[PDB]
Amino acid sequence: MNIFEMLRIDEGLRLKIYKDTEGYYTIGIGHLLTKSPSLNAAKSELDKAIGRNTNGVITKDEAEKLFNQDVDAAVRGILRNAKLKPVYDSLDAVRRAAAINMVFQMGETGVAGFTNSLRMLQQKRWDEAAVNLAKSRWYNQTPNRAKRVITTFRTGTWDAYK
Ligand SMILES: [Cl-]
Ligand SMILES: [Cl-]
Ligand SMILES: [Kr]
Ligand SMILES: [Kr]
Repeated sequence: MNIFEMLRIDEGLRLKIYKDTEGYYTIGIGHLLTKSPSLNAAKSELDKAIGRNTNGVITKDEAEKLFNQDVDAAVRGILRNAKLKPVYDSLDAVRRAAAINMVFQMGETGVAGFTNSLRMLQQKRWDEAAVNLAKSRWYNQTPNRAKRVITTFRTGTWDAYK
């Protein structure tokens, strides 16, 4: 397993615009198009992202390309965030994948707000962090996914994903 497979499991793959868990226009492997309620808006951003007139539909290859860019950007965002970087650099490879997952889902900003959880992770107090991480909107809104990522920081293995 790795970050790509992990996220492909959590996000799914849809080739037509769809609404995510928050009701936002998305396509592909969890590629958020816009927070606006306008479908036209969404179509416009899609076309812009892909470079053609898509008419709200994309190919598998195009979804994968957006996915690669999105992972890449998620990593670079962590490395660029003064609050995130130190934590991320202190983690083992498995746990780093979990941190990327969170960033991809809620943004760097969003993650950067888990102050207490971050320090616990940095200190390697796994169970404690796991408990603190679940005390969140994130966890109450998408509990199964949250549980998978949480177990991953807890154990440092991919068990949640097998
Ligand atoms: Cl884009
Ligand atoms: Cl979920
Ligand atoms: Kr992180
Ligand atoms: Kr976190």
